[PDB]
Amino acid sequence: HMTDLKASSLRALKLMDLTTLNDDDTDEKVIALCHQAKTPVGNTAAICIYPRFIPIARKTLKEQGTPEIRIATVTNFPHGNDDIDIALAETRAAIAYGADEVDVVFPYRALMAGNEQVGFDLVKACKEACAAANVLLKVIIETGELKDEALIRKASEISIKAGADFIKTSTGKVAVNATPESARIMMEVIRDMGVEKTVGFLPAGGVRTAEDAQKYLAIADELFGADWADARHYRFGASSLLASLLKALGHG
Repeated sequence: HMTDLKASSLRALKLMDLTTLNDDDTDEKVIALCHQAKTPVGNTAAICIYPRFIPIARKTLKEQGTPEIRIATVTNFPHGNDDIDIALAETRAAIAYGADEVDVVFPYRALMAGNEQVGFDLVKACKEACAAANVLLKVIIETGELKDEALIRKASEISIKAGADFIKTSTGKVAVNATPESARIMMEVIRDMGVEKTVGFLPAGGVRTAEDAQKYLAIADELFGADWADARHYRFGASSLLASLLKALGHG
């Protein structure tokens, strides 16, 4: 019996960036994550791990026969500092480790203090390294710290102009992360700039239940139609969502 929640949940699974970003992470925990990404109904789109775990994750994904699960990682993370040289070095290392995708934190505090240029320059530098390596760049703007709609829009706009391939709400590491309103605002920037073809969206942080995921896909489908949200244009950034999706699908 198909239901809206089952349909949304299978979509969300296939769009997931299945994440572990903890101080106490180890190889064993990343190997387990890789195995969790290969589910009875399909694979997640990606995993998201700290850069040092990329080589062991690649090996694990290959040995279980799922080399098409992408490996994402994070840089300038979680603080979003405004030192471009550091963010770039971290991005270059992520590429060297073997990342398929890099999620860089935008220097949101600098923007809040009136500096629009440093976020442009930081994202552009990281984009140039990634592009040269055929690596996608996601930019985390930290909506829960920016707070104000105008600042969410501005950070989104700057990031897109600088070359972001995705805009991502949050690190998951601050008190407020993805919200439906924040998602709507960011997707409206994509719409307003006419960059639906080249920029994707990622709600991240605190997305824990199948009903939560459903709320975000509903906004995407309203704004861009139900075919837009494929893996190049949409992901769920989540550490603690998959079990709920599988339960909604009857693997729970």
